[PDB]
Amino acid sequence: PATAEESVDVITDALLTASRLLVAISAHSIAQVDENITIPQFRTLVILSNHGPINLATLATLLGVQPSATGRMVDRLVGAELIDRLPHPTSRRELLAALTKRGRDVVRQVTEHRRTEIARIVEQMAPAERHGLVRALTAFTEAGGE
Amino acid sequence: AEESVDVITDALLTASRLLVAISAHSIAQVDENITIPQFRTLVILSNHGPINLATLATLLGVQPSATGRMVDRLVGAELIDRLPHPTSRRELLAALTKRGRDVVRQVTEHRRTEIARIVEQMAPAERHGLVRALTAFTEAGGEPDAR
Repeated sequence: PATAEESVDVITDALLTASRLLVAISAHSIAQVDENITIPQFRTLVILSNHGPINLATLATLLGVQPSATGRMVDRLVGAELIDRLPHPTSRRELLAALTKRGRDVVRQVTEHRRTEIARIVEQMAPAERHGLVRALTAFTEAGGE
Repeated sequence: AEESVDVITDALLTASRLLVAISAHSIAQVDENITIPQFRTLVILSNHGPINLATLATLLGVQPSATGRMVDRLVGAELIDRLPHPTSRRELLAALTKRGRDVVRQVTEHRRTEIARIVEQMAPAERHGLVRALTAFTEAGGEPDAR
């Protein structure tokens, strides 16, 4: 019970602090695996894990980046041996990007750190709060973007 | 069986995707070059004041060698000053620079603007029981209020 109602402002403030705790969790996870990797780099890695081999055009669209800056960065990650480039089945031109075994290990290690840290925090919460938290973040995800 | 945990944790990896992307975007929009661990370092510094490397690394949950390296970088980028230890020591303290504080403030204000825009879109009917749950999350996680 009950609450309520809750104003935008108090909901936003609570979500803001929650967002800092999730960044803390991510920072811990990313740094443990790769202390140098950037935001757009890791996002690229996750995209490829989630969608599998895709052309640079498609990658760029999902990244929200210009195709030109995507090529440069893909190349860096190729040099870090996290991404391979593959011929299309079969276009000219393109050209598809996919994770190396290494790229895959990066994404899965970061996830495993995140879930261990989350689990640790969740153990400290009452079962009813845990459930309420899933509800709260799901509702937020539903509302926008959406 | 139980427990699981765990099932909740999994539901949470999925449920938190958006907030995380919004957070990551907000950092990236102020400085293109700052990593997420780097940004967390700055937030810890605004919350904890000047602290030494051992304390920073522990609060970050990152290995000290790597922590030391990312403080060096942030020093190079004028976001962090190294200060003398108040008592004895030997070890130098790390603290925010004015520009450092602006970065933290800017990223925070921009993320808040995106969050509230999305909160305006939740039906008034469903605006119940949200704060309680979120607050329990941050208390359990030890995260200070944003504010």
